[PDB]
Amino acid sequence: DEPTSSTGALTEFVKKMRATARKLTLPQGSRDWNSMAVRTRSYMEDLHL
Amino acid sequence: MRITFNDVKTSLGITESYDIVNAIRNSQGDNFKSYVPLATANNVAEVGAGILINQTVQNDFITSLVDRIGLVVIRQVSLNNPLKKFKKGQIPLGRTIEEIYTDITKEKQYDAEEAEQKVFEREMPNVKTLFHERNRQGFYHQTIQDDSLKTAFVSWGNFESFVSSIINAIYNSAEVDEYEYMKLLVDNYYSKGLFTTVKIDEPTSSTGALTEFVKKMRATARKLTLPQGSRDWNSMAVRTRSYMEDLHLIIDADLEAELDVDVLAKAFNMNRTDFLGNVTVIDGFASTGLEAVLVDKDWFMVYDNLHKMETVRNPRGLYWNYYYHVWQTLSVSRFANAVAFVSGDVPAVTQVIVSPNIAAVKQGGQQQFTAYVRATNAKDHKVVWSVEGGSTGTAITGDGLLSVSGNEDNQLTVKATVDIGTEDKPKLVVGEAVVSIRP
Repeated sequence: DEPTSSTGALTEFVKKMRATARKLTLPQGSRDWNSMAVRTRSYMEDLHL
Repeated sequence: MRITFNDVKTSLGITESYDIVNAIRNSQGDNFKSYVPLATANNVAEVGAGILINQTVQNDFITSLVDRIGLVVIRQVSLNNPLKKFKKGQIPLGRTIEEIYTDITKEKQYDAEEAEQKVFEREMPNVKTLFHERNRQGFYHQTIQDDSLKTAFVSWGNFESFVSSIINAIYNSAEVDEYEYMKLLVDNYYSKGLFTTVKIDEPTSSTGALTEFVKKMRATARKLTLPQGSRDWNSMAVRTRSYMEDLHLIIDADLEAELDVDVLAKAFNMNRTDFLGNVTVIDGFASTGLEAVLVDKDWFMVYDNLHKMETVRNPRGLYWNYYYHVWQTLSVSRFANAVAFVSGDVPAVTQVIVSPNIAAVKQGGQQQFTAYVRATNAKDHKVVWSVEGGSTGTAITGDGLLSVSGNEDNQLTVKATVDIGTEDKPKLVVGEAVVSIRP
């Protein structure tokens, strides 16, 4: 919604970012995070925000 | 020689909000009932405040005798300025100091066809120079009459202490004036809109208080520290960067107290929310809205030329004269980042900067000008270009292209104007540049 609107919004943004980062590097991979829809996997040390 | 004073009242220059004696006497059952049992309260009220210009008083027992002085105490103070760390070395010879900066260029795309007849064309480098001059020359003069002063004391220790008090006071005055001049530098810099102003009194959250100002300061410090630099934090609008170790934050006592009470108290890990620069504390600023000033180590350009003392003696009048001469140059650099954190009401646009301040063109040449508007709000303002040279045939285009008529001879002034007020009541901020004619 708005990270600067309230402290709850910042916490929700942090929650969403952490969840997305955790599910990006799942060992089985996923095809929900790229424009080519290919089953691929990322690594925690190769993720830049 | 006999100086005397008559009928001097105990209450000389006091304006009482209320009469303590009357308040004690009346108002039964009030908070003043505690002083009712005190029998000798009127004398305490009359005398305890202090007496200026005393007179000889006879004791009550024998009228002939006179009450004498019981104790004599001498008060002495020592003062120094906390901004002395911001000075540089001394320059013994010369008066003017030059400062030169070179900005960056602009990119052009690759065009082989266009590159046929532009091999030997010129692209003037962007350079900017500014000058500082000596502007402070003062002296402090004090006289001492030992023989005429000997009659006011009965002990050599007190006499010598009082004598040395004047010598101490001379240097105390020197330090105080130096601190006041250094503060005046910042005040004058703010008075001309040369600071990059940041408002810290507009939280965007439902509960944005107690953190908005510190968030703004941390964000501004990081933006200054950013490696790629920016043109938005200096009054010369040149692309430059600063460093975290060279950032000094002059803070107000009220704002430091606010920080310590609010942020640093009810928050663990104070290293994650403390200030980022080197904090220096002063007793507030003379400006209405000024709260904090973030500058670079190179912002200050204070130098000292002379610091000396000379004494002379008048033997006919039997006294000594001391002169303390201080010569200094006080200046600031426009090429360094300078942010002013302000918590009041400020104008929408504080200044307009024309990139080439000084130019020299021929009678048939053309010049390009760039206008940078320093605005305190997200609103975008439009500049209006004008030329006040006078000669016909000279006009400036809306984008900032100035053309010179074939036959003319006079200095030209180029103005970029921004209107921030309402209708039928103009409020104009004007940035000016000067142009000379080569032939």
